[PDB]
Amino acid sequence: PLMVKVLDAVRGSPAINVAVHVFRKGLTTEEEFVEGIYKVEIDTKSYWKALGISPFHEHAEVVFTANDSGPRRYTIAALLSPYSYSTTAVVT
Amino acid sequence: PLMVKVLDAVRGSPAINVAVHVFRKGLTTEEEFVEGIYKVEIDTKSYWKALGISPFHEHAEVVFTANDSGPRRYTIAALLSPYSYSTTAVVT
Amino acid sequence: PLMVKVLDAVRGSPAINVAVHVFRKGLTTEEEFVEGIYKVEIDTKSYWKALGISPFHEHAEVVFTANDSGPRRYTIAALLSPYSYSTTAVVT
Amino acid sequence: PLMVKVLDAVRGSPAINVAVHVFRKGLTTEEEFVEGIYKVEIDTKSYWKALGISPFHEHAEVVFTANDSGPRRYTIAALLSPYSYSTTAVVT
Amino acid sequence: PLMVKVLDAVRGSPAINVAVHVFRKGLTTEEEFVEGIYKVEIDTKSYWKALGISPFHEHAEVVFTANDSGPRRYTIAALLSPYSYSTTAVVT
Amino acid sequence: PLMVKVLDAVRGSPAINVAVHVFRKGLTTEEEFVEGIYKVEIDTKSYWKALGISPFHEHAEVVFTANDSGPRRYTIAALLSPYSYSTTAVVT
Amino acid sequence: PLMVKVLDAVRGSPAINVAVHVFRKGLTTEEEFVEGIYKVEIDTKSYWKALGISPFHEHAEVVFTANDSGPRRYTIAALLSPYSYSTTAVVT
Repeated sequence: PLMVKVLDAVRGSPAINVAVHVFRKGLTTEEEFVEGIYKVEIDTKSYWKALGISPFHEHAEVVFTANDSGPRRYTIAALLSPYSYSTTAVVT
Repeated sequence: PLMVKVLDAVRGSPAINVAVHVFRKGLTTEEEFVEGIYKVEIDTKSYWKALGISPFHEHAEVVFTANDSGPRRYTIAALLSPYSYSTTAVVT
Repeated sequence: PLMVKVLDAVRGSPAINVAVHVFRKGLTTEEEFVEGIYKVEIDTKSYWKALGISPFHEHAEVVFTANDSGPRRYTIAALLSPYSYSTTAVVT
Repeated sequence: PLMVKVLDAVRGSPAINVAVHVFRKGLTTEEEFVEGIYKVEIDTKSYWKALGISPFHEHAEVVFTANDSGPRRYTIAALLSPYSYSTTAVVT
Repeated sequence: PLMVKVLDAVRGSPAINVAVHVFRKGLTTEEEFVEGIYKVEIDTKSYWKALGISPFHEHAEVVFTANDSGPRRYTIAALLSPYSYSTTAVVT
Repeated sequence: PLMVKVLDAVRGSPAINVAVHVFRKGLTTEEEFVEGIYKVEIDTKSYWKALGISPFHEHAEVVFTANDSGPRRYTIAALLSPYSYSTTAVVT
Repeated sequence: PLMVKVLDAVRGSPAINVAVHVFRKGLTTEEEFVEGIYKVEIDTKSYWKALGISPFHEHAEVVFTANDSGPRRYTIAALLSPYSYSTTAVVT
């Protein structure tokens, strides 16, 4: 008897992000997994990944140049931050 | 008997993002998984990925130049942040 | 008898991020795992990862240059910080 | 009889981040694990990781140059810091 | 009979980060573990990790130069520091 | 009968970070462990780690130069320091 | 009968970081352990660690130069120092 009870009763106006996971049981491999339930990615950069089997195997002169240089701006007042009866403001 | 009960009773006007996962049981491979349930990606950059088997296998001179340089701006007052009885404002 | 009870009763307007995991039981491999339940990544950079089997195996002169140099700005008043009856403001 | 009770009763408007894990039981391998429940990563940099089997195996002259030099700024008033009845402000 | 009771009753508006783990039982390997429950990483840098089996095995002259030199600034008034009935302010 | 009771009753608005772990029972290997429950890492640098089996095995002249020299500044008024009815301010 | 009772009753608004661990029972190996419950690491540097089996095994002239020399500044008014009814201020 696996019984899970979450926020059974609520009297009011809450701000919530419920996440309930009940479980009863190739160069890259992933199996039987839960990812990105609430994963906020901002300005995420992946250049060379999982290129493959025998990549640049022989006489492969490579010139990798990664330049992350820009007037970039990110302004998030509330990230994964539920708020009740409040005042949120990005004043810019 | 697997019983899961979430937010059974609510008295009011809540702001919520419910996520309930009940489970009872090639160069890149993924199996039996839950991804991107609430994954917010902003300015995500992937250049060279899973190129393939035997990519640039022989005498492959490569000149990779990744330049992320721009007047880019991102303004999100509330990201995955449910809010009740509140004031949200991006004043710009 | 596995009984789990979370925030059973609430009288008011709380700000919450509930995470409940009840469980009753290739170069890179991951199995039976929970990732990114609430993982906020900001300005995350991954250059060369999981290149592959026999990458640059023979006579492979490589010139890797990673330059992270930019007028980049990130302003998050509340990250994974639920707030009730409060005042949040990014004044810039 | 495994009974877990968290924040059973609440009288008011709290700010909380509940995390409850009840459990009753390749070059890189991970199994049966919970990661990133609340992992905030900011300006995280990974250059060369899990390159592969036999990478740069023979006569591989490599010139790795990682330069992290930029006018980068990160301003987070509240990180994983739930707050009730308070005043949070990033004044810049 | 394994009974765990946390913050059973609350009368007011607290600021809390509850973490409850009840448990009743390849070059790099990790198994049966809980990581990143609340791990805040800021300006974390990993250069060469888990390169692989037989990396730079023979005649591999390598020139690794890691330069972390930038006008970088990080300002977090409250990190993993829940606060109730208070005033938090990053004035800059 | 393993009974654990934490902060059973609270009358007011405390600021707390509860951590309760009840447990009843490859070059690098870790098993059955709990890490990063509240691990705040700031400016953490790892250069060469877990390179692999037979790394630089023969005639491998290596020039490792790690230079951590930058106008870097980190200002955190409250780190893992919950505060109630107080005034926190990073004035800079 | 293993009974553990912590902060059972609280009358007021305390600032606390509770940590309760009740337990009833490869070149590098760790097993059955709890690490980083509240480990704050600041400016932590690890250069060459767990290189691997047979690293630089034969004729490996190595030039390791680690230079930690920068105008780096770290200012944390309250680290793992919960405070109630007080005034914390980083004035700089």
